[PDB]
Amino acid sequence: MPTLLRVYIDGPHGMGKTTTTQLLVALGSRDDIVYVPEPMTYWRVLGASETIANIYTTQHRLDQGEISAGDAAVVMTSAQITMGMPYAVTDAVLAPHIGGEAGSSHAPPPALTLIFDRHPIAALLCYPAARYLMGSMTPQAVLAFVALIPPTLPGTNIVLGALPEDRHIDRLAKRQRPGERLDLAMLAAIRRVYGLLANTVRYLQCGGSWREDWGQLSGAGPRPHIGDTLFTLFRAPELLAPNGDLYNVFAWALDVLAKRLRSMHVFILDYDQSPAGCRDALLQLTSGMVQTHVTTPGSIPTICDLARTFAREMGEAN
Amino acid sequence: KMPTLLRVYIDGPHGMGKTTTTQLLVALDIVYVPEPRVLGASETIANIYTTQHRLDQGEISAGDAAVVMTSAQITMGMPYAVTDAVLAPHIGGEAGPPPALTLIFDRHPIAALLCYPAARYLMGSMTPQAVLAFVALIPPTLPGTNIVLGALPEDRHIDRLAKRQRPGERLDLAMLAAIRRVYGLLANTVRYLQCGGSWREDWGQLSGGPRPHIGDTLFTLFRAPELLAPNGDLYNVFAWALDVLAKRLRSMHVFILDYDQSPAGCRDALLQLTSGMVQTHVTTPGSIPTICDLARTFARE
Ligand SMILES: Cc1cn([C@H]2C[C@H](O)[C@@H](COP(=O)(O)OP(=O)(O)OP(=O)(O)OP(=O)(O)OP(=O)(O)OC[C@H]3O[C@@H](n4cnc5c(N)ncnc54)[C@H](O)[C@@H]3O)O2)c(=O)[nH]c1=O
Ligand SMILES: Cc1cn([C@H]2C[C@H](O)[C@@H](CO)O2)c(=O)[nH]c1=O
Repeated sequence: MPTLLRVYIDGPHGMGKTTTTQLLVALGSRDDIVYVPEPMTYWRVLGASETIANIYTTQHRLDQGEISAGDAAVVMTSAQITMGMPYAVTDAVLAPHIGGEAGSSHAPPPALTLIFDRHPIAALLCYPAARYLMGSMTPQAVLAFVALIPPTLPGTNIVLGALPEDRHIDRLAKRQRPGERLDLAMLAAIRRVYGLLANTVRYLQCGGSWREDWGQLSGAGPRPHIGDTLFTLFRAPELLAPNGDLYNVFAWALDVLAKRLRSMHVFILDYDQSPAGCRDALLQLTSGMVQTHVTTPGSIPTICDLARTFAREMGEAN
Repeated sequence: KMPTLLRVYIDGPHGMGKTTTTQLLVALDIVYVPEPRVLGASETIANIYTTQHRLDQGEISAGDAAVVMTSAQITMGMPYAVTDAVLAPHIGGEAGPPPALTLIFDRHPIAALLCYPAARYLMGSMTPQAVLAFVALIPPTLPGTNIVLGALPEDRHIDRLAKRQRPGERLDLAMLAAIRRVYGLLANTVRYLQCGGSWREDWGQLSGGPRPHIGDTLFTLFRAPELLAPNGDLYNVFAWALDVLAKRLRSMHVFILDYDQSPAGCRDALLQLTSGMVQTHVTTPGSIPTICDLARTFARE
């Protein structure tokens, strides 16, 4: 009955997302805005040892032809499960607290705002999809992940980043992070997937039916072409039955994708500015966003305790 | 009122007579959603059994086995996970007239997302962190989730596994004991939770009304040192995964099928078990039509 605003800031790495969310949270209150960070200590210590290094080394060895596609795929798939775990778990313990649409739009101020560094679909859809484009994951495994994306509840606000390629390359080339290797092909792949993601949500919200438009696959705003959405990635010989039809297991995975993305509220944040500019731009975007009621009166303190515990335990140390 | 649905998941360890029994019962408003290789996967089952063998011989490391088992389990789970995800919107609340439709499933998503991963953990070929990642991905347990688990003396179970060719499989008695133990602990866990058990309250009992001892549930598996801080406490991320486990399993209705009899008796036993199973309503008048459409299309492949 108190209201909740949830805001997931996501998109390609290297844009300044992590900075922007911290600056926003810093704008004060503490008792009514909390940050759920990238679970770096999960990735690097708790779930497995140095998963980030494992990911970039695995692609490097593939690129150098030191390991096969199949061997790259099993390492990448398994690493991506480690990557997604904290997100999946958080979403699962949060879900029963989330009630109906409240409004924000002409509604009062949230009793609590949670700013997430990334949504579950980052590790369950977007990075797996980019790794597919990089030759280190199979499309079957990507759809296996899709089938496991948790139900999208009301008030799922996703903020995705925009940045010119040239500035983004520059931002990545300056960035130094344990185990990451500078890979401009992966950059291109991940930028593309998140572009497709934005288009997919618009497509679905404009009443798009991927089954209606499937034959059109070949090679804010108006309705996008299915070829500009994520559906375009899954018209691949490995998934096609002896008749050009998608095997039913795969077509159902795409139905799930549509059911998971359609309910999302997407916003685009311009990262081509100062850290404080990015913060205030984000601030403006939030005022209009969809809030929800929570399901119990003790829901707010519990959610707050969850977020702070998560941050302390899995947020970057040292 | 919307028509009623009965969902029945035939699960438990492989090699007990699952498929035979189900095929027999169906051969008589009743539809079988059978086992999915599935859609052209490079025999995952072969790689699973080969990997464990290579591990047991010291040909590959624990870590190497772990990446294969984790990737493999994702592949094995997909058919069940996708089936569950598309059916879910059609499932309404608990009802209690005969069901307009009975769906018999070959397995529940927990087999690939919990039970087999946990058995591989016991076999040293999966990390407990990966097992808890699969747990975190178990779909919310819907109303009327009836799961049938098998009872079979181990020696007869061994005979049954040996009775028929299984391409890619190796008869592994340690794995057989592991999957049997896991399913045994699954049944005890459901009873523990239905009896009001709180793993957080009982956790201290692993270090030394009526319900199973926590030591006889799935919770005992997760006292794994990989999951613990230097002071012995479970990390919150893993503890939250266990809260999730509790919420996934408590709602399930478990029925035990004695497989230690003739195929006819097994069929009959299974039918006997349905009288106590929980039915639900569907959500739309068109639901039954589309579910039968979804089960038919699933059947072709
Ligand atoms: C889901 C999952 C599976 N697996 C592994 C386990 C398996 O090794 C393999 C396939 O797993 P499956 O569950 O899809 O199917 P299967 O293991 O092939 O076998 P099932 O368990 O589906 O059925 P059964 O093996 O019981 O099938 P059935 O052929 O009926 O029984 C075996 C033999 O017993 C006889 N039989 C059947 N009923 C009998 C009875 N009442 N009395 C005496 N004999 C009986 C039959 O004639 C047959 O010879 O993959 C994983 O590693 N990870 C996973 O997540
Ligand atoms: C969330 C996520 C991040 N990453 C990478 C890209 C960035 O280099 C780093 C994010 O901090 O980890 C993945 O490879 N997979 C994922 O699922």
